[PDB]
Amino acid sequence: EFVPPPECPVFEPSWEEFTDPLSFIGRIRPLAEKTGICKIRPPKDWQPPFACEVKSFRFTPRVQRLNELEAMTQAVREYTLQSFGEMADNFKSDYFNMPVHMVPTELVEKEFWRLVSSIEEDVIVEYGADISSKDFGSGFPVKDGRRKILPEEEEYALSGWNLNNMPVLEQSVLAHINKVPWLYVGMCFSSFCWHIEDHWSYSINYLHWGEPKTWYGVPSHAAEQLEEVMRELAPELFESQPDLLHQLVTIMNPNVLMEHGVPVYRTNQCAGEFVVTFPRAYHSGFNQGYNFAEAVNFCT
Ligand SMILES: O=C(Cc1ccc(Cl)cc1)Nc1cnccc1C(=O)O
Ligand SMILES: [Mn+2]
Repeated sequence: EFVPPPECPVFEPSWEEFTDPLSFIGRIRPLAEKTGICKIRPPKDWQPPFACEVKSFRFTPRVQRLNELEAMTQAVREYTLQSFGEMADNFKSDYFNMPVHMVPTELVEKEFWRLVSSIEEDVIVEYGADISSKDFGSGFPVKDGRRKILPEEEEYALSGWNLNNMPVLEQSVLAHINKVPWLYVGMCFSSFCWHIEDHWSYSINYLHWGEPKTWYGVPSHAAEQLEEVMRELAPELFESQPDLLHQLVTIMNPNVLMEHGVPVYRTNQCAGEFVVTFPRAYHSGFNQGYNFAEAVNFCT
């Protein structure tokens, strides 16, 4: 069965270290760049409110067939946050015959990877992925006037760890001659396959609420090693595809990469925790259950 990769670094900055995100990320870089991904737990008393327009939040999530690649050899339906959560919890509790909170993270992980390569069982899930923060607002409070902000929430609207306040403009000559966070509503086994960011950007990811998001990361020094294993083992029909298209179907069990000598690290990102991905650090992951994440690419 699946062997969990080693854990990536977790940082628990003090209030002093927590003052500036770019400064803190710059300081942890000698360790974190060697693991590709890292997790950051804010101080216990840092608790932003959840600020999306819940009454009107509606979406049609994409359908994900876990074993679609293995198989080489359902209409979109609309939910609210509440109705998606009812569906997601019923799915997971039915699947494991247990209350959702009682399912060990290790068992979801082992079952996910078994299903990805199974030919006898076809499991299909749904992912509310790539929902713009413009549609119903960010999960963080923002001082744009669309939604009321209480006085005790203003510090979160102004915080450098609010994803809407991260720097996003890349330096370039074209910038002289001449982006908002995205949201992800997860359910058990919804997933994202191996990729890096456009422009080799950093990314930062915050889990507002719900069950954990499980991540795998590869440090940038091993990016070419990973791409070589993909070439060798990915289906030939997709082998000639440009990376921007191949990344839509680059699903690969971390143990396969590990057997080929690619360093892989894992983490369970829990509610209230951040994950940072370093430049050119391949990453992939899946959701343990019903949850809500926000992510943005930022530059240093
Ligand atoms: O990219 C996606 C969404 C997605 C896009 C296309 C397909 Cl085919 C599947 C999934 N998500 C992520 C990308 N990076 C970090 C984290 C995530 C996340 O889901 O938490
Ligand atoms: Mn990404």
